[PDB]
Amino acid sequence: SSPGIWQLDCTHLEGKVILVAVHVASGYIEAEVIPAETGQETAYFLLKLAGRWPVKTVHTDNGSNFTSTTVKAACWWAGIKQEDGIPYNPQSQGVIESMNKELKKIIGQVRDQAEHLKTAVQMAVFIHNHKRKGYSAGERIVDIIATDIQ
Amino acid sequence: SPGIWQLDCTHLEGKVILVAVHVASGYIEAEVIPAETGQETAYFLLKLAGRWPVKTVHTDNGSNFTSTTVKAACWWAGIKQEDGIPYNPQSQGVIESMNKELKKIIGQVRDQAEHLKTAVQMAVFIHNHKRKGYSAGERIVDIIATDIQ
Ligand SMILES: COc1ccc(CNC(=O)c2ccccc2CN(C)Cc2cccc(OC)c2C(=O)O)cc1
Ligand SMILES: COc1ccc(CNC(=O)c2ccccc2CN(C)Cc2cccc(OC)c2C(=O)O)cc1
Ligand SMILES: [Cl-]
Ligand SMILES: [Cl-]
Ligand SMILES: [Cl-]
Repeated sequence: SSPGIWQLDCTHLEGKVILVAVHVASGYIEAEVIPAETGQETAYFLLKLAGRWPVKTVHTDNGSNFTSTTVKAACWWAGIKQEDGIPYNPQSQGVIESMNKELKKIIGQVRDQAEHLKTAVQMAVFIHNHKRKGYSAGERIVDIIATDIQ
Repeated sequence: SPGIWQLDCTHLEGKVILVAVHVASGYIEAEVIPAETGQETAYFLLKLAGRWPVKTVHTDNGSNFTSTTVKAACWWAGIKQEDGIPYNPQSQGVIESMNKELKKIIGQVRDQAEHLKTAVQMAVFIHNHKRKGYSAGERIVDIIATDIQ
């Protein structure tokens, strides 16, 4: 059910990991900076996400997070269906690749406005979610979910 | 009213829990920090405004109202920074009640995690999903969607 479907995505910058959750139907994102991708960090990130949005399904970003018992436990706790992230639709690869490139571009555009990478990443999340393509991703997610509630 | 949020700072286990409440719905976001500083508050508001359409923030105290770093974050994120004087006296009570409820939920989950931050996010989850009938999470989405249309 597409209002509740999210995709995890892991990218790297400045020797750190940027963990991203994408709301598939809207393109809305949440993101955080962590030193390395672990099951515990991924689990915590998903717990945060599901407290904020009605997360029904998460397509994990790799096999390690799919396998992780801690991630499975977080998904159990938060009522999330944990699924693999095999791109059965080949367009998905491209969309995520394109998103990572866009995010890194925005981070470069703001990078001197903050000392810490985490701040620049949150500026990039802000800009991404507010950009009108006409609706923004932030508007699209709210509309999609509200329509589903009604 | 769809865009109005209130900051709230409470304490547990020698740490600070910073909360943003969406006033019209009761929906919350929260984080654990070692101490409330301008920089931590600024970062928290930047995160919030990237996720929801934040028009106005009523700050939790005079130090965050005064903080140039907080003012800068509000400028950056397009937020109107306001004071938190409870002109409506019922506001005090509502926030006091919310902190008590949150601490109660944290106690109910506290042994399910080592770290306080995990327990706080469990409490955020439970609070936002609780039906009182809609949940706070449903209310915020409905309020904002109605405003967009
Ligand atoms: C989000 O609120 C903002 C408030 C003001 C600005 C304007 N930019 C600068 O003044 C600046 C520019 C370059 C280097 C350092 C600075 C000053 N620092 C303190 C900004 C900063 C604040 C809060 C948390 C932070 O990281 C946790 C950081 C950081 O540096 O990453 C940006 C963001
Ligand atoms: C949200 O994902 C969950 C995964 C599993 C559970 C079930 N509870 C336990 O297994 C447990 C219970 C008590 C003490 C330690 C633990 C094990 N730890 C590792 C849980 C944990 C995971 C991720 C991040 C964490 O903090 C950053 C923590 C933490 O302890 O705070 C809850 C939540
Ligand atoms: Cl990925
Ligand atoms: Cl890694
Ligand atoms: Cl403090």
